[PDB]
Amino acid sequence: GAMDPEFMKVGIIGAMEQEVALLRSQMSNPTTLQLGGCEFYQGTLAGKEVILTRSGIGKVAASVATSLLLEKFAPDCVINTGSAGGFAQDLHIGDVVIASEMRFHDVDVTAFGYEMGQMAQQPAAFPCDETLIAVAQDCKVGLICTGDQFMCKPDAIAKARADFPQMLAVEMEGAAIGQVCHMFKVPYLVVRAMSDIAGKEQVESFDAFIEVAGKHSAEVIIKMLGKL
Amino acid sequence: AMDPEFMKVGIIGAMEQEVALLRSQMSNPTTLQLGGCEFYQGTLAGKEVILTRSGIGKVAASVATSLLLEKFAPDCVINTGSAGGFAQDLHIGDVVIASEMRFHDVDVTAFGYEMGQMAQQPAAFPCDETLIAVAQDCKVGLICTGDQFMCKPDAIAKARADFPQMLAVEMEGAAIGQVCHMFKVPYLVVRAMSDIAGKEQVESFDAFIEVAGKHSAEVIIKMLGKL
Ligand SMILES: Nc1ncnc2[nH]cnc12
Ligand SMILES: Nc1ncnc2[nH]cnc12
Repeated sequence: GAMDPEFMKVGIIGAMEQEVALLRSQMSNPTTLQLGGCEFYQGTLAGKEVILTRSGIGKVAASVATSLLLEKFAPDCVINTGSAGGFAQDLHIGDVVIASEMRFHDVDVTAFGYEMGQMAQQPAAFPCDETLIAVAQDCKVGLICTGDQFMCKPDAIAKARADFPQMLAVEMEGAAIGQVCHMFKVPYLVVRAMSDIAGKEQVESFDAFIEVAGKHSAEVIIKMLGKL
Repeated sequence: AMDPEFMKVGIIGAMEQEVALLRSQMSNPTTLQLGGCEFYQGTLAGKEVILTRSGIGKVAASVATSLLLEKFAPDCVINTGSAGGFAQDLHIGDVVIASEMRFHDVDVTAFGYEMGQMAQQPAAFPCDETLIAVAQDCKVGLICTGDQFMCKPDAIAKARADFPQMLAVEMEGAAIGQVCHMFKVPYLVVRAMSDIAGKEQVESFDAFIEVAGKHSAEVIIKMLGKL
């Protein structure tokens, strides 16, 4: 809207090909840069200058990709798109969650008095940018947690639910992207779509619906770009 | 020559206590602040080095290592610092040279990967065999990495059962190894023990982090004379 800040160069990150393929196919003559085991596609998409990033899976790869995206291309914000596992009551496959904030669910330095999920020298949560959140809303909103585990065992899900009763979904990169953006002081947002639901044949669900999750998340991003 | 030479050496430590001696023996270092990390360039014990203060944990170490590699392109990366000891005959102040790094907290085994193996990565990140030999001339084996301070009994027991040959744990080594794998750069992790599994690890850590970080860094300084 008129009173909102502007974002002239948009960085977009997805972990897997299934999460970036559609977005890439809608870019105009994209340049490709291979670096650090990641890929960066530079060009125009839905009327915006963007750098689309295929990061690889997990906290470390996401961190590499985001570091290089920021240091080499300096976008004005970062949007993470992709798939996630649903925890909240009324989530179904393909449903979209917009993160108001990211936390790590597997970080534990509580022995030194940090909150569960809080990394030393870091805030306990990484809030997504107030403008980006509202733009996504205009196109559920809440906490998504990140960890380097694919969560499908009853004990793991129960513990995560106990540590984070308000967690709506789980995935493997969003809070790493948020921490890197915090360290560079760059606005970010995470949008994810459910490829599987906690407790419900999650391996087979993920294999079957990763592509529809990646698609629904990417469609949201395309509409967001239309409004930035 | 035909010698296995590393001309520009990256060195990375998580905390001020792990890098302070190294920096203090550098000849008029230049300082750069980027991505929440610090990079000091200069000469040290005769060698061209970039010393990096990364911060704690996998994400911070990954940022630090990826910036170090892309902006400075060292010929090898050596990680130094403190760790928690699991091996039977390990004690406060003992040094461990990593043969390879693994993650103890990564679990995508539902998709067929080994325990500790992240999807799209190798199960383990072997340290460069030349760097290992140099370090030895100045225990050798597996160190595991996770984003947790391992002191609760059930967590120590799970890690021991998952990785029976794990000698020690810390919070950055395998991330550094993964980034170096992603960039194809040789690396090595060297740690000194600030605490031992099962033995008042919080108080031990606070009391021994300074001297353990110094001990590890002193190995590194020895190494740089022979590289
Ligand atoms: N169940 C799950 N756990 C972790 N990351 C996921 N991404 C999609 N589904 C997931
Ligand atoms: N017990 C421990 N767990 C994790 N990282 C450590 N670094 C030093 N001691 C440690």
